Amino acid sequence: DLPRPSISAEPGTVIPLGSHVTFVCRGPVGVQTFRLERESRSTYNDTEDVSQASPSESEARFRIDSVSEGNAGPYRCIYYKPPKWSEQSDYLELLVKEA
Repeated sequence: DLPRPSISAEPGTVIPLGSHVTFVCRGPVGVQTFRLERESRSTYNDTEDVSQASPSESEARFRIDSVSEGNAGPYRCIYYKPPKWSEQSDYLELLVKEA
């Protein structure tokens, strides 16, 4: 019923060691919480700092300032739009490029 959210990586999914990456989670209007799921160590980041790009969309961002090899692995977005949590987004595979 709730649309599956989308995940994007900026500047991309292949990232030099020490560089930043920003994950953008997008979903329907009215999302209360976006959660970035970091599969490799089973951790996550939550944010209520949600805003809209348009009337039918909302989004949130998660930045890793300095990527390390430990940041490689699958990432997904999931959102809370009461009453329920959404399905998980398709995964994005973060890969580290030593150079």
